[PDB]
Amino acid sequence: SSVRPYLEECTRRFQEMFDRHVVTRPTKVELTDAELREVIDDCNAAVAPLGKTVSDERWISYVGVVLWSQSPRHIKDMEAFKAVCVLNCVTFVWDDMDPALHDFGLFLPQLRKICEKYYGPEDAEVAYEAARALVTSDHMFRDSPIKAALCTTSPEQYFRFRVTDIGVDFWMKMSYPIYRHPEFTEHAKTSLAARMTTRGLTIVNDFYSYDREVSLGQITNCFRLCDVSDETAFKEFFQARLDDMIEDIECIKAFDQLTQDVFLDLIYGNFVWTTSNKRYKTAVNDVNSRIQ
Amino acid sequence: RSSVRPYLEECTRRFQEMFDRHVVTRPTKVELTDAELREVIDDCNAAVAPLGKTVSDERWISYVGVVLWSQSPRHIKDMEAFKAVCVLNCVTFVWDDMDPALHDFGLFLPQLRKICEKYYGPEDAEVAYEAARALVTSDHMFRDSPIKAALCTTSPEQYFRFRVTDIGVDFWMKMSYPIYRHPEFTEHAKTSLAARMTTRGLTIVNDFYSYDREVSLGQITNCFRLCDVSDETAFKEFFQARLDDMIEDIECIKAFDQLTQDVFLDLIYGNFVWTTSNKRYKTAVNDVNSRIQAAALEHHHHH
Ligand SMILES: [Cl-]
Ligand SMILES: [Cl-]
Ligand SMILES: [Mg+2]
Ligand SMILES: [Mg+2]
Ligand SMILES: [Mg+2]
Ligand SMILES: [Mg+2]
Ligand SMILES: [Mg+2]
Ligand SMILES: [Mg+2]
Repeated sequence: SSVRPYLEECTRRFQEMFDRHVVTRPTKVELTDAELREVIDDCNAAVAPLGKTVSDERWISYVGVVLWSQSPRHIKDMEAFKAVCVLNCVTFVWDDMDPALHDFGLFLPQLRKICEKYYGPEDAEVAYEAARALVTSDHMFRDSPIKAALCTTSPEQYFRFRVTDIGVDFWMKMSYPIYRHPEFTEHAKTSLAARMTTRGLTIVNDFYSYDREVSLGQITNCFRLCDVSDETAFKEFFQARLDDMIEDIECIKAFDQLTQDVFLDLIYGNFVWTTSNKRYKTAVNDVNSRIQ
Repeated sequence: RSSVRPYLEECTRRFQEMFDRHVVTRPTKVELTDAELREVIDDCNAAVAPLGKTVSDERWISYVGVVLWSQSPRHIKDMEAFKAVCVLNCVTFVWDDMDPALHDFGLFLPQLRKICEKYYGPEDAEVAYEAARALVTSDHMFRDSPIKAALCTTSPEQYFRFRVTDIGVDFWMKMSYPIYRHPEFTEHAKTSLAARMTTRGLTIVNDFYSYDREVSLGQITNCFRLCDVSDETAFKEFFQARLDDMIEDIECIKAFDQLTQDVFLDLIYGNFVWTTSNKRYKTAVNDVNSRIQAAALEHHHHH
């Protein structure tokens, strides 16, 4: 199945929601040519031991989420920003890989190397533990009955799994040094930051990555909880997901001004990147194909 | 001055009937030797001494009973880690019960690190310490926060999201995995999936039995404040929805590997057994659960 017949209307509805509840639009970070090459060279070095090449185009597709979904008004540490570019991208490769290619002995040291290059010692350990936890989770839940149970039971069980699985807990734990903002740092470290933003990131990603995922047998997508071929059921389900995003956004507005800017730029930036990037244009292309 | 007292007997029976149907295996209490209990209590007293308030042996024993009842003794391998959880649980319970004027991070964080370094190896000590630091910092920073109000009053979903950290269950998991030395459990503890799976089962039970105390102290972190407890129909509807939440989580817990699900279910059910037997939840204000207060004239010369 596919959600293509709903693409135009659902995009309009997401956009209407953002226009009313978030208003401020995300802004894209411009890296210099030098900066982008440093990021790509670090990405290539980290995945090369796994034996698969990743094209410059595929790296630029992956990196766009970081470019669009941070909070430029508040950025203090551009070395931390580059780290998030690299770490996001290389864990994206692992997400797209056949688990036969997962080699922890070769990859975990590369993740440590990245963290120690860009962060102070304490932040490096926090970022590295979160990266290690994410790639371990992605690996251990391929073909797991736990994943089946959490993804097929209810939206609540599913989003609970996604706090880690989508990578948002990792994101917050590698991004707080960008801002050096004490309250944001605490919400990152308790994972309240990831929990506040999981549904807004996941409902958007799930809608636009559905066609790819169902074609690959991937079950981690909330729209598989409804019959997408039943337009009535799909619309009621979609509305319930919009309601979840709105409630989260309204509660995010209770956080301090800087933290809420970061959280909302993340959710909205992810929507802008997702709806423009080649990764989500088609189910199988040269930036999203399974790495085998 | 609202209360769930009229519902106490029926709601206890309904929780018990749920456990008898869905969990079955009863929790079992760990017996510590006298020396082990004294080691724990001595470490608890040392850790809280810098904060300046005496804690009786009776109060420590009240706090420690949750660890004695809600771990998984079939699977315990590291009793040093188990003693650490006893101590860490207890001393963070004191912090939970304290007025925030008593909260001295400069004095207390080193004592948390000392406990962790005594009982865990170097990596585990860092994980337990960071989780302890995160919890006590969260408890303090949310005492008067608009964020806590928003999350606690909006919906059950926002509320249980706050409680993953606030009830202390993420801390519990991150300090408890060394007890079991079980790879899968360790991973679920470190992603917090373990905490997320068990939050509702712990929090719904705790909230029902701690409501009367919490309302009397103006504490808003309780899901039963989302309903009008004086309206029997509204209360029973809300209570039923919370039981459904517990049952859905328990059924998905049973998809985890056998040892991990044993530990998660012993935590949820053990907490219920301790909560429904312990003096801490028998009345709203007593000498094991009273607010630990800073005296306004602590500095006065007539002391
Ligand atoms: Cl999947
Ligand atoms: Cl409270
Ligand atoms: Mg994935
Ligand atoms: Mg994927
Ligand atoms: Mg997806
Ligand atoms: Mg309390
Ligand atoms: Mg508390
Ligand atoms: Mg309570």
